[PDB]
Amino acid sequence: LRAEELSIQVSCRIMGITLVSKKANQQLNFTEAKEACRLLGLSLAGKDQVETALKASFETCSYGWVGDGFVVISRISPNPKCGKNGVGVLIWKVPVSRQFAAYCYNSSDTWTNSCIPEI
Ligand SMILES: *[C@@H]1O[C@H](CO)[C@@H](O)[C@H](O)[C@H]1NC(C)=O
Ligand SMILES: *[C@@H]1O[C@H](CO)[C@@H](O)[C@H](O)[C@H]1NC(C)=O
Ligand SMILES: *[C@@H]1O[C@H](CO)[C@@H](O)[C@H](O)[C@H]1NC(C)=O
Repeated sequence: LRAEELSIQVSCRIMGITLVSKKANQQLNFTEAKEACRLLGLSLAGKDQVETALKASFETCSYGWVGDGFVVISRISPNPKCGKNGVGVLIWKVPVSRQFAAYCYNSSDTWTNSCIPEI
């Protein structure tokens, strides 16, 4: 996996969280998801860290790997095409060979929204 084949799909990180995917037609298996975050200087987020981001209204319509070894989606408002209309951080247990996006975590972030200065 090469860094140049990655897409960063959240520029304003919410509680340290971004979503990373691959510019190509295949996405990231579990090993590749960890590598994608590592190449960016980030760790693969845990589900608990995505829940913390959801509390700050982080939302996606992509399943992505977390370090717990399954994929999650972060939902604020129900949509039938995103986590089967659920809200929450929803878990889908898939083979580690299955390709999805990756949730990466940036521990250096100290603001709730990295685009919004806070005291
Ligand atoms: C984070 O900040 C950006 C920049 O204003 C904004 O567009 C985005 O909606 C914010 N996200 C959240 C979850 O507050
Ligand atoms: C994940 O993909 C890589 C190719 O980048 C491959 O070497 C590895 O075996 C794959 N892992 C699984 C569990 O299939
Ligand atoms: C994490 O976010 C900070 C800003 O809070 C940024 O300066 C830094 O580059 C990010 N992490 C990495 C590995 O770049």
